[PDB]
Amino acid sequence: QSSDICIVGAGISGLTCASHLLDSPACRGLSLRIFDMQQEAGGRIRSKMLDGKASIELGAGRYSPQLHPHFQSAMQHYSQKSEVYPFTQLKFKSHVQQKLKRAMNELSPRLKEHGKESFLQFVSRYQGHDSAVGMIRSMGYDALFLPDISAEMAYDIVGKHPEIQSVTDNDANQWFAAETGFAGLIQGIKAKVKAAGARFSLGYRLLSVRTDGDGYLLQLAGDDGWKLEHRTRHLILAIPPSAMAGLNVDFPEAWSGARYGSLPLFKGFLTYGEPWWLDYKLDDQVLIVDNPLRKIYFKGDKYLFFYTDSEMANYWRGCVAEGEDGYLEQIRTHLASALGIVRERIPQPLAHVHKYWAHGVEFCRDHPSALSHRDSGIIACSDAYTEHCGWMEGGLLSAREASRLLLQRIAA
Amino acid sequence: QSSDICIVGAGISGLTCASHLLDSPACRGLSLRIFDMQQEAGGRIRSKMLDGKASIELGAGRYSPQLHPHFQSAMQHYSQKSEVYPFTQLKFKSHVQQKLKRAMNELSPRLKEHGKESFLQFVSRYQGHDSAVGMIRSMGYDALFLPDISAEMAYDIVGKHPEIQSVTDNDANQWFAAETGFAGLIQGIKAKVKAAGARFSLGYRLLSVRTDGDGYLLQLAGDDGWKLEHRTRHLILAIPPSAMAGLNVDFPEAWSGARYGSLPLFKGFLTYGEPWWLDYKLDDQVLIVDNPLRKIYFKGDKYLFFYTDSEMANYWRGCVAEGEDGYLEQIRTHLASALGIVRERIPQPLAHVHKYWAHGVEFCRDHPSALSHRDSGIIACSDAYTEHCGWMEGGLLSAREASRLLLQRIAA
Ligand SMILES: Cc1cc2c(cc1C)N(C[C@H](O)[C@H](O)[C@H](O)COP(=O)(O)OP(=O)(O)OC[C@H]1O[C@@H](n3cnc4c(N)ncnc43)[C@H](O)[C@@H]1O)c1[nH]c(=O)[nH]c(=O)c1N2
Ligand SMILES: Cc1cc2c(cc1C)N(C[C@H](O)[C@H](O)[C@H](O)COP(=O)(O)OP(=O)(O)OC[C@H]1O[C@@H](n3cnc4c(N)ncnc43)[C@H](O)[C@@H]1O)c1[nH]c(=O)[nH]c(=O)c1N2
Ligand SMILES: C=C(Cc1c[nH]c2ccccc12)C(=O)O
Ligand SMILES: C=C(Cc1c[nH]c2ccccc12)C(=O)O
Repeated sequence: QSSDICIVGAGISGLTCASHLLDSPACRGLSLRIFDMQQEAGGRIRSKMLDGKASIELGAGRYSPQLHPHFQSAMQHYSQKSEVYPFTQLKFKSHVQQKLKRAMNELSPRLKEHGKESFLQFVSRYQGHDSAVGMIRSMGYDALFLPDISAEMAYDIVGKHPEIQSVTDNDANQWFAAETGFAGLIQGIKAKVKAAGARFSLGYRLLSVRTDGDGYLLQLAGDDGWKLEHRTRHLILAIPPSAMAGLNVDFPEAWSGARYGSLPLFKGFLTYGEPWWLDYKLDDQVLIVDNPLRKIYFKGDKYLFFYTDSEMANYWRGCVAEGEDGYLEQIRTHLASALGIVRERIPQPLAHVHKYWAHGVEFCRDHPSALSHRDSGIIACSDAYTEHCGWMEGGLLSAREASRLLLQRIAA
Repeated sequence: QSSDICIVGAGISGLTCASHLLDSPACRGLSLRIFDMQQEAGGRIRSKMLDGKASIELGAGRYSPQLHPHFQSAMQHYSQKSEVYPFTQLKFKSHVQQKLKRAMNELSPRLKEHGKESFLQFVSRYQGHDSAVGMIRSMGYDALFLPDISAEMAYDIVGKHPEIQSVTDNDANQWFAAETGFAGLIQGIKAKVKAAGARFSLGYRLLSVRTDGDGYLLQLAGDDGWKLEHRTRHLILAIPPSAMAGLNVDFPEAWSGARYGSLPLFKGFLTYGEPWWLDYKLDDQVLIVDNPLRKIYFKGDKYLFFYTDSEMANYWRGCVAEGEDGYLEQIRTHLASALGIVRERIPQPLAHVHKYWAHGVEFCRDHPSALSHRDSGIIACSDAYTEHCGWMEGGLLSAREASRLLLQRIAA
């Protein structure tokens, strides 16, 4: 139970690490072991079949070739078919939405000086606090209110999310989703590294790690309690900052000078006996509302879903904890108040699924695509270390840098 | 986020507790909350569908109406069909098996003065250590060799297990299994307590508990990380001693004067394209072998499985951790040597499932059917607190007493 190279984390970053490493002739003859505390690879990529009828994305769901060329290239590399992602339009702009577009354009020259303060305080410079609250609310992302989200970061959030990208004049970017779910890409990469000799040990959580001569000694625990020790010569931790902080490896202090934050996310998918929303011409439309649903998506004639973050992600999760009955009834109420129709005219769902991610988004509050432990030479890999914080593209960028660093260590 | 009565643990014990409590008129109008860290109820009762062709028992799998009258009463009370459990035959005892039968009989009077020493040392009085090892090994239960397992406990283990009960002249006891799996009983009890107003919160693990005036404050965590606080006036911890030690309740010192132990268990089921074992007339037979499989069961022409405990349970779990391929080739190697045939005359399995229980059996090292905390009044319910420690009957006995103690607290 040992290896030459070990990767902890079978998300898109770790699987892509193993892919680069196994493509290099420098790794010929070296064993490679991949761990993940979950029984299936993918991480924050989780595709599911809603009532066995349609494919849905409980995790990452959309991408843009203009923003994410490495992801586009990976979809092609593994012959994954893409489809148009329709939730990019915002023609029915409200007064507050048009006001924010104008305010952000008018305030942009002030980013050099005040770009580091919270987005809320930055927008408050336009017409006051109250006006800023109403403007920011109309974007549907509650993270924009948080004091740890600076003005610069918020311009990045607005300009990069398909529903609100027109607010910073990024209409040109196209958006696509996986025809069969991004899980097909995960499996394509897993099958690729497995065929190249990589061995997978799924269902094992890394608890601690120590230096052991020229290598490392890992302590893992299976999901059923089975304790396990693994010795390796090279170690990549393809896990996000929230997980790094639990391994007692002095993260982030001994890995970088930046600080890192995270945000919870919540998605709920509902399907019905009939596409009742067609009576309102809402198919392929997204509604942003000052309502706990926040963002409401109607996928053609198949289903609907909502997507929330920060305070509202916790709202729906706490609501879920009180029981599924009250949860579905709350959705019914908020759908009526959001669409302006009598609650009794909103039918009950035929089937539904929801997912809560305590750390759905992890972001840097300020450089290298991958990190090196000051004290041991372990490598850290995550989208949080790149210019694409919170996106799969960032995971691909980090994996490339992490594998380059390791091959450098190998040739040392 | 509160209740009058809270039960942690949705095994047969906790569910039975709720049934008794809800049958009492003193609980009319009181709210009942049931937590469990698993997403499904049942605990160590886990039924599954092997290749979608036959129901198997990854946990508890059989019972005897002579040893377990309360469990048969529950099966009947919930209209659960039973079927004959065939693995009771020991008609052609081997020399060392016959010798252990005679030894345990002759040494029986020595139990009063020496019954508390280890079974191995106790049996060594007959013909020495080597002869004792040969005899004990032929029972198929590695627990019989443990120093913590006294002679009194061993006599109970041999006389209460179907495969070897005839070694202590308990051949009269009948054995039965569930026609659809014991999960049908769990579902029956769950549906009943649910209809009576009990509300379930599955997927939540209790982390700590502290007194709060006349009630208690429970800190729980969902399987997705969601932190939850719950307040109750009356609490039952229907969890085993191993799970009690992980809490902040001063277990066991503040609950009883006895200590507790546990043993790991492992089951593995395999299905094939053909019932190849019929060529050897092994259907409905069980083989006990000086071989890592230990106990090999052939269920008619449907499937086969093996059952191990103690070091052999850990042997198979470590073997599983090294890879599925190595795990299945090891079974094939051991089946060949156990039947006296060549490895290549044993086909590869068509499908298989296994389960490792880190604490499959939990027992007392030496009285009340349920325990109570000295100060807080929290009640503890588990089979390990009864004369049937390690059996579902013990859970029913503990539940009855635990419900009794809680009702005494309600009416105080
Ligand atoms: C709801 C929602 C919605 C979106 C997104 C996320 C979420 C939650 N994302 C972001 C995207 O999911 C994310 O950027 C990448 O999946 C990150 O992949 P990584 O492999 O870097 O981490 P990721 O978190 O995916 O994987 C880390 C892996 O490490 C494992 N692990 C962690 N700690 C461990 C330990 N101690 N021991 C063993 N294993 C451990 C985990 O089990 C996990 O599988 C996204 N991106 C995008 O491009 N477009 C989009 O539309 C979205 N939308
Ligand atoms: C392989 C194998 C084979 C057998 C058996 C066990 C095993 C593992 N048994 C024994 C039988 O399974 C056992 O005696 C009872 O099912 C135990 O029921 P309890 O509800 O008391 O505990 P059990 O362990 O079943 O339930 C406890 C529950 O509490 C939950 N829990 C624990 N800690 C928690 C926390 N901190 N927060 C939230 N939830 C928590 C657990 O998830 C679990 O669901 C058996 N018996 C028999 O009569 N005949 C047989 O043939 C067998 N064979
Ligand atoms: C890719 C994401 C995730 C995400 C990145 N930055 C955020 C800021 C706030 C809320 C979600 C995100 C998305 O499609 O929302
Ligand atoms: C009911 C059980 C569980 C059990 C009780 N005591 C034991 C000692 C050794 C191995 C298993 C058990 C069984 O069917 O083996």
